[PDB]
Amino acid sequence: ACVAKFGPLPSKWQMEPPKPSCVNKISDWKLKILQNGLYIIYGQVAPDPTYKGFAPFEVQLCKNKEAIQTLTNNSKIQNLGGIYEFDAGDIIELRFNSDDQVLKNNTYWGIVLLVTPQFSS
Amino acid sequence: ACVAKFGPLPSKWQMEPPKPSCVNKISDWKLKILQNGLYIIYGQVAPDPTYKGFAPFEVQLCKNKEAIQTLTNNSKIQNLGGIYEFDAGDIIELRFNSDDQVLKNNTYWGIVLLVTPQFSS
Amino acid sequence: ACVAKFGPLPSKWQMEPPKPSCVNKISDWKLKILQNGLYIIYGQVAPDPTYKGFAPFEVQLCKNKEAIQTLTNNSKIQNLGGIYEFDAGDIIELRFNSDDQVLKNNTYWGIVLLVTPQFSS
Repeated sequence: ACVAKFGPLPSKWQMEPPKPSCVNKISDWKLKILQNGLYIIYGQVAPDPTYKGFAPFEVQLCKNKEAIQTLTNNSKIQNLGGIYEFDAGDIIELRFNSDDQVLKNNTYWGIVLLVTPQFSS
Repeated sequence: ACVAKFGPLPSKWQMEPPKPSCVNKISDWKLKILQNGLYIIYGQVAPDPTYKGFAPFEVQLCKNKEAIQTLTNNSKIQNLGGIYEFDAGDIIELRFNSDDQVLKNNTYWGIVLLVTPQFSS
Repeated sequence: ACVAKFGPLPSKWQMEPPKPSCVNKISDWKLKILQNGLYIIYGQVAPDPTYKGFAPFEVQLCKNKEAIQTLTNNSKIQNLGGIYEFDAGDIIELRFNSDDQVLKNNTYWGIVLLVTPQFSS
């Protein structure tokens, strides 16, 4: 298999196998797809109920800097999930309207390679 | 593989294999996760269009007594699905605002173990 | 494995393997389930931002002519995904409120057979 998870802090990128064929970590919360195919994304976003800043609550799962999912409920932990066809070179990341509006010690996301069809490239 | 389905009535828990490593049935609509890992949940909730009771329509998929999904549309059969990381000991159940507001003979839910990453424990 | 994808145009049905055990193509955007089991559906719906017709924007994923998902946002590409238990003979299709309100050259859907439990038949 090929799976990866970022977080929750203090854990960073956890890849199985450690140098997987399907993805490459770029930086915290961000990876690059290496293998064309169908991927399942999962995750958990934990709002900080004591947030004291300016930003509306919003967490975005992004593909090449564009939000493919947006989570906007600040009252509960929200789970995310999806199935997507990705191309080699696609950049996938979880982005926060403010770092301070989530509990990073209870927030994570990951990815599982499901299949690699010829039609995905 | 490791898969389980409850219902629709009169079927109860259907586990494959019959004593699976990944989950244990507890009672109708309720199971316990035995193996840390990534699970896909699926299901179908069929409202009873002749319900005559007091409760608003709501069906909850719950993890340790907390709703991780809520279905509130009483006009159509609703499908549920999700991908989740669960821990051994987690209790997963489908809960109804009223037993009488769903057609249990057309309502079911189940679970499929997808992968068991080291990072899930 | 057993996977299929329709589109985006000019690609039509792409099945792997080419004559798969699990599904049979019927016509553009439409297939028939041959094997009882749990399937993951995925897809992408690209609205045409220059649509000049009469219909409200709506794209339906249908099972036996009934919409199991509806996509109604004309402002962005929308991804679809779901996990479903299907029966042999079920007809699955993507249906548009108007052919002219989507960009068929950037719209596709597909299916992956996940497992074939005895309880699915």
